[PDB]
Amino acid sequence: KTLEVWIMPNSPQPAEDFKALVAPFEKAHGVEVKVTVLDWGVAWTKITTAATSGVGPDLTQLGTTAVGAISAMGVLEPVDDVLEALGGEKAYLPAVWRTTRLEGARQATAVPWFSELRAFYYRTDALKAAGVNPAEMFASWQGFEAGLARLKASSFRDPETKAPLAPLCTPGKNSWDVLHNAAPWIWGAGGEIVRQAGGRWQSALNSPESLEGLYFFLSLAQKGYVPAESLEKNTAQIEADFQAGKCAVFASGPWMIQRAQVPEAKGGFAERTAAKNLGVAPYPAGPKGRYTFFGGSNLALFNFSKNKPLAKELLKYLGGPEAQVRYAQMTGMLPALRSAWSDPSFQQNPLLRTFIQAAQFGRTYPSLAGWGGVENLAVQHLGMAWDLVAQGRLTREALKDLMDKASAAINQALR
Ligand SMILES: O=S([O-])[O-]
Ligand SMILES: O=S([O-])[O-]
Ligand SMILES: [Cl-]
Ligand SMILES: [Cl-]
Repeated sequence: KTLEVWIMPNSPQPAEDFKALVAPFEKAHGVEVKVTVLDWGVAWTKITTAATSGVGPDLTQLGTTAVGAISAMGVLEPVDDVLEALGGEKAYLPAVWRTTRLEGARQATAVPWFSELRAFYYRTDALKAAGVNPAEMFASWQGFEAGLARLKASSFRDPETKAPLAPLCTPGKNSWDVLHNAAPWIWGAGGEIVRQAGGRWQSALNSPESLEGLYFFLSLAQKGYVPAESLEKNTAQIEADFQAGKCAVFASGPWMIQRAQVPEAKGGFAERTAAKNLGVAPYPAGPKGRYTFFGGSNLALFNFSKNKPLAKELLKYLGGPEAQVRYAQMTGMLPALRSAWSDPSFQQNPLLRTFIQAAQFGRTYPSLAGWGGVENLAVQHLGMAWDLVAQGRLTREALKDLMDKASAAINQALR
């Protein structure tokens, strides 16, 4: 008669939004869904305890990069049946399909719920003033850097700040998404964070391709295109700087589009020049291709659940077309179910349609049991690289030294 579901704070009123989302399910099945909101401050420790103790909810949200770790503990129920009901492998972007299982596992243990992806917002007024065309600027890395150089040389001033814009704003090391900000550049160069050989995983952060991508990105902040102050800040703070009219180009997710429609008084930026002059482009095509970072969250069923049939019916509901569109809107994310990308909620909005175009270039990390150690050691060393950038002292040699140190530590952790 009750299901217990743990979620993270994905929407502006996390428990109210989720309860509204599931109310039709509760009526149809005659059950009550009891939702607990795990603040991002405590979510991972609460989930880990549940997994280690065998005490916890029926379903939990999992970030896509946590699926391998929790699956490897052997505490998750298989959900092949739910995914086949939703259309199988072909119903999902392959990057999203990768997140349904521990890498190499025969069975699915997570149901895709919603996708985070990143694309560049830009100031359509600033690019027009600079004589930069977005089609050309985001067609290649060379065009990207050439567009920032035009934006740096431009005399354009924001009509409210009365100041020139930073060509590019990005966090450096002081953000939750350090690796995710770097990943499209690693991938575009032809690199990857880890590689498999003999079924054993090792770091590839020190490969020649990975180093080219990392240097291309980090060095933009050494060339005058990113303000030093940006490197102190997290993504949320850089989003505020863009809203305030201080940045011509910056990467974020689809939630900024809804923020642009909402008054400043209610936490949005509708009144600001940036909201009235807003563009989106995908990450620019690199040497070996165009990639869009995918993250977001899935749902999993603990094998100590007393209510596995009803929990699987809720997975099918949350994973399915109607709830996919409703919850994508609530969270400012993209549906995990790829069919939902053609819904008018995305297609009627030009900026959301650009996110849909970016989405087909999606790529994610391998679903490793040891992923958190990989990311943590990657980000420590990328941090030290960002510290050299802030001093104008990041050389190609210094970057290679730091990624060799990271690779040695990663390979030890993976063994
Ligand atoms: O380059 S503009 O025409 O998209
Ligand atoms: O590419 S060098 O100018 O950092
Ligand atoms: Cl992928
Ligand atoms: Cl990778």
